Amino acid sequence: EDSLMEDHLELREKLSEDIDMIKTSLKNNLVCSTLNDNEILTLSNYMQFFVFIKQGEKGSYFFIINSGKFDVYVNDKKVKTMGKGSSFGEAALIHNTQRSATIIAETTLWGVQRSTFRATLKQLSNRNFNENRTFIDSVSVFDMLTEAQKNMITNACVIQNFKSGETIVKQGDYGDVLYILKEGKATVYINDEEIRVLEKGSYFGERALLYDEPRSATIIAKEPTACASICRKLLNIVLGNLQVVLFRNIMTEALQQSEIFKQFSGDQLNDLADTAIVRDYPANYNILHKDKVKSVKYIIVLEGKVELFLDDTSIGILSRGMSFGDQYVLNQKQPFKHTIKSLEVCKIALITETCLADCLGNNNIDASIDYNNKKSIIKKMYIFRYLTDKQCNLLIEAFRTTRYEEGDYIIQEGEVGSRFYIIKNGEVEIVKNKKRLRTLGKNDYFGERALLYDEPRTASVISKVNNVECWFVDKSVFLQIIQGPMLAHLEERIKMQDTKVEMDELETERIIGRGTVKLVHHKPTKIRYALKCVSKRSIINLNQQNNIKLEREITAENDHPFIIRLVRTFKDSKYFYFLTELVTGGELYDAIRKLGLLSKSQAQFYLGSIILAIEYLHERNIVYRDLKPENILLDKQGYVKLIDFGCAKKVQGRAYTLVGTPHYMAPEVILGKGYGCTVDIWALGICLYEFICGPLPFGNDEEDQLEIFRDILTGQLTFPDYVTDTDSINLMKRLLCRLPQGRIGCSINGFKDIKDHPFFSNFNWDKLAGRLLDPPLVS
Ligand SMILES: O=C(c1nccs1)N1CC[C@@H](Nc2nccc(-n3cc(C4CC4)nc3-c3ccccc3)n2)C1
Repeated sequence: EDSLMEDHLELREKLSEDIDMIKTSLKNNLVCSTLNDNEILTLSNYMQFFVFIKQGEKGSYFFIINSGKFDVYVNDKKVKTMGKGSSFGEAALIHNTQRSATIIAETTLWGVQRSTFRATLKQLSNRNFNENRTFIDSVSVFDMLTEAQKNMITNACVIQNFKSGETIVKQGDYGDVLYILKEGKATVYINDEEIRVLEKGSYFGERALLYDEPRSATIIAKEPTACASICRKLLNIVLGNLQVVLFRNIMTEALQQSEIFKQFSGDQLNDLADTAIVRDYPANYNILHKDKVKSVKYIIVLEGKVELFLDDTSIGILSRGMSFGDQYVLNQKQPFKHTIKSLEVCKIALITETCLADCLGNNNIDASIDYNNKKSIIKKMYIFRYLTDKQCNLLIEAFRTTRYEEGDYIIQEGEVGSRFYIIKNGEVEIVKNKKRLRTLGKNDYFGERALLYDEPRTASVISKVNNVECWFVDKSVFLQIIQGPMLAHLEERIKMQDTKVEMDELETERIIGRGTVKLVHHKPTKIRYALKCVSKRSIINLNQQNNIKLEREITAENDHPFIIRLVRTFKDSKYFYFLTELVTGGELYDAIRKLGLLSKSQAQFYLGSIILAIEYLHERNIVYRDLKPENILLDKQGYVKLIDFGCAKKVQGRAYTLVGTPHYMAPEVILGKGYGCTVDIWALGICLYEFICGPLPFGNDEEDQLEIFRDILTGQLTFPDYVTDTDSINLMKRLLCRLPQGRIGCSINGFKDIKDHPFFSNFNWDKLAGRLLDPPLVS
């Protein structure tokens, strides 16, 4: 294919003229029409020369015609002549393409292969991101940004290049842009006077991100100069407001270092930060003084420095992010004994009694600590995690205390249990058929199966020591709080995932998909499963050895109600096997077939379901990459399951490989300058459009993969005349924002912006995950 093409090569030193004409062709090209004159040049210099071209076979080469004329016979008969300036095999730069059609020559080509093309974009992109990220770490204003936030604003960087003698900023102008010099040298002028010279790693415009004031200097490139630039406009979309995020981060970091506020939820600490009174004080100023302090119980320093005293005795100096008042937060009726005096102009966060009660959900701090440390534990457990907040709150207040002494059988192997236990204090031994399995301690849990099943306990639980306290809830209370569908779900899920299964215990009933997916019965238990069989030989032959390892890893650790649950894997001489739950509600496509165009409530249900599944994967740094209705089943209750984890990757910085279904692939995948979890939120938009409008919004009626990609890249997004709902159109437009930086869901707040969109105003996210909503369709 390409082997033939290499014969035609010749080493031709590109003159000034040639680095011009190649620049034109690529600038007027689907994939290259948004690359800097720096990247177009780097690509331009990688172009091989060819003396002398294609047929109908697999091809990797993109050509820019130099010298002669080239006839393009489309169906084995002349279609059109092409001459100096023209290009062809555009598709080759995207993906391994079945060629457009044969192209003989009449009477020089510039050339490059896909592998070399994608690799150059990759190396350029990674190099540029890593440089910008290191530079952002040298800008002190961004110090209190989280790692995640720093990576987000790195994407916001725009490269700018400046000819010698070209103004970067003018004194008096109202710029909202910060510049970091990547290469070259600028002169700083103030009132037309030469002050100093900026160099590589220099930066200015910090104030321009925070205030709306005029430039204090004119800065002019002395030699050719490249800058990284952040605009306040883009920073605001990505972060919301820089100063607010910095002060919130300072406060939440401090609360996470406190031995009192440590043990509280991430939501509660964000409430405290967001609700805290923030005040400026002058220098050498008494802020808090002994008896004369009222409702203030805790302070965090945001700026400057204060000195803590107890009567006359200096205890220490608090600077940024340091805090005081644990004993006052614990004992809010005890008198304030300490003094706090500013050592300089400072900014302090004050947390009051009212702020503590409003955020920690109780007048009584020790009740709040007790509530949360019970909540933390069950919230990490599958069976409690997806209960509504009402159901959760009922379960937590149902917990009572009991005590045990060294050697006491808390549970006895063989007995019918009714109780779930959490360890308040002490250590217990778990013993199954006389063999110690493990020791459990403070905050560990046991016995949960008694909630779902009337069965013999499988192990004893024996108190290891005296003075052992457990919280307990009886199943009668759990069974009152829970409702039919969720209980059926848990009873079905836990039984089938914990059954020990051997290959000899399985028989096949029918083939489901075709390697092959079989419907299998476990003979001893009569439980049904799906079994995916992948050919060992087929995997070795497609160098997919590393990829199947990574599929098992991802499929294994998935534990979400709206994602397929793996039971275990098998292997023999010929196959790898996946044993999963059997999903029996058919395909999502069966549902939209029967239903037609979805109403707002049916669309809310299916998109919202998918959003919760995708949010779960992103939280564990997985990008799904193949989101489409085809890849979603329904269970017997009408709730969804994501099934196909072939395209899924753990995210190690930036991904670059082209994977997925062309109609659903995000522009940033196609353009090859790198992508992350964002691509799944683009696909979310393609899915919603299908749901409401009916057809796909891009390349709906196109056979040619290339014309699909063009429509995704440049096509006008329109709606049919029967789609008028402002909130539906707005959510779809924002999801199909081509630039991932300004796409909805893709900023600091993540999926919160999608969940809180007006499209979902009447939509109960708790009731969805809790299986309390009526689905669009059942069975
Ligand atoms: O609705 C039904 C049925 N109704 C009554 C009896 S069976 N089915 C829908 C598809 C089948 N259920 C199912 N459950 C889980 C996974 C799979 N499944 C299907 C596919 C097709 C090939 C793409 N792939 C899987 C699968 C199975 C195991 C691991 C990974 C994926 N199928 C049966």
